[PDB]
Amino acid sequence: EPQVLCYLTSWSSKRPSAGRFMPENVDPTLCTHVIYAFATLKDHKLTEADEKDADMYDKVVALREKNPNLKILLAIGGWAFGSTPFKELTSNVFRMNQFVYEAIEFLRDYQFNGLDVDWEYPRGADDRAAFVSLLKELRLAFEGEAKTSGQPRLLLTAAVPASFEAIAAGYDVPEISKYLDFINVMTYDFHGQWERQVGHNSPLFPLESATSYQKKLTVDYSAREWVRQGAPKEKLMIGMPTYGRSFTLINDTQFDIGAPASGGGQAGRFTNEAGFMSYYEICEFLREDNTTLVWDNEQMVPFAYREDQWVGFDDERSLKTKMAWLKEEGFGGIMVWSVDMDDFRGSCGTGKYPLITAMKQELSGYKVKL
Ligand SMILES: CC(=O)N[C@@H]1[C@@H](O)[C@H](O[C@@H]2O[C@H](CO)[C@@H](O[C@@H]3O[C@H](CO)[C@@H](O)[C@H](O)[C@H]3NC(C)=O)[C@H](O)[C@H]2NC(C)=O)[C@@H](CO)O[C@H]1O
Ligand SMILES: *[C@@H]1O[C@H](CO)[C@@H](O)[C@H](O)[C@H]1NC(C)=O
Ligand SMILES: *[C@@H]1O[C@H](CO)[C@@H](O)[C@H](O)[C@H]1NC(C)=O
Repeated sequence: EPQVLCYLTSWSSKRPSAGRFMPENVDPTLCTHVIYAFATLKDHKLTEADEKDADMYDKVVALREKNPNLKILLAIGGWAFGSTPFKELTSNVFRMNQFVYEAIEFLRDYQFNGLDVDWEYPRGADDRAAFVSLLKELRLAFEGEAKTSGQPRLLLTAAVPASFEAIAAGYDVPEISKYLDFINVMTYDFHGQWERQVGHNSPLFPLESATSYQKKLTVDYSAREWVRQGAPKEKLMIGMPTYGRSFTLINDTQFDIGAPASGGGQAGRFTNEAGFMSYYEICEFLREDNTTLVWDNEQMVPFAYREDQWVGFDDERSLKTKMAWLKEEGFGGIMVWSVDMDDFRGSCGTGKYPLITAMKQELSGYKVKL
């Protein structure tokens, strides 16, 4: 019963040419869940982020028409949304409750199967209580609307950080575990353009030369920290990135992990954002000349460089390494960010969706059990 929850970003539809991804481009046998990102809050009511999104919701739903057991969720929050929107929504019980009863109306109207909360991030005691308070009302009201209607309950999931620091600052793990259906651990962005050193986006294990703090910034330690803090293993969906984090090298000579960088590398031609790159953009970069491909046998992930350009990413191999690890640890499934940044056009040379397909064939036959 391993679950595969795939985030679909709404702004990928605004990509230039080949890059452009519509809910039509989703393979409905790929994932078990499709999470649309993101909605927004307007006057503390779950609402559309643009009037162009309303029809988008309709087409990400009715993917069920090609796979009737596929679940379609709406995600709110995100890295850009911030905290302040949730801090406010969460200051009076009437504001909260009303958001809940009406989000239910909003979701049931679009035929959504549930809601994903991506508050990034709660910090501090009062924030912790609010996050529990919110997920509690949502879950308990979903359980109630299941009673009072004649329908199967709406799902409640949440995206949560990987950092052991972030876990402690804003997450009552035993409590949110009780009310959440799935716990989507964002096990990526360990390193990026916000640093002046070259580091990998999502390393499974650490370098043996790493400090004891750096040894905690891995997929392995973060997932096991959540377990350590009381997260049930069958609810833990470990995040798998279909993107890499790119760097501009201060020096073309130093390309090893830890090499100085001045910032993010050249933006991808489609994603239009430095320091990051989609997988179909990675393959492009790999087919350049004098582009070197390295495999980190300690961290069990690849990275590539050309001239001053450095990128660390996940391929078919590293992700399969991660599925082997995930099954040995006994986690309930995976979470993907994002489906629209995997090679959905099979232009890397491999098949369509090489990354998510690689993880899927490796999770085949697997049953969650302790
Ligand atoms: C569950 C999860 O992964 N959540 C986090 C994500 O929110 C985050 O993805 C980043 O999301 C922001 C929005 O929060 C993206 O900004 C968008 O950037 C595009 C192009 O860069 C820009 O046109 C848009 O204005 C903006 N979106 C909107 C509509 O606001 C950002 O690019 C996303 N990054 C990636 C890699 O997809 C990622 C990682 O930052 O994962 C979690 O952090
Ligand atoms: C790049 O690094 C090497 C050492 O690895 C150093 O000797 C060289 O001077 C650096 N490049 C420049 C332009 O300084
Ligand atoms: C890049 O330069 C190195 C020599 O430093 C060479 O080994 C390699 O073949 C070149 N090209 C590629 C595609 O790796």
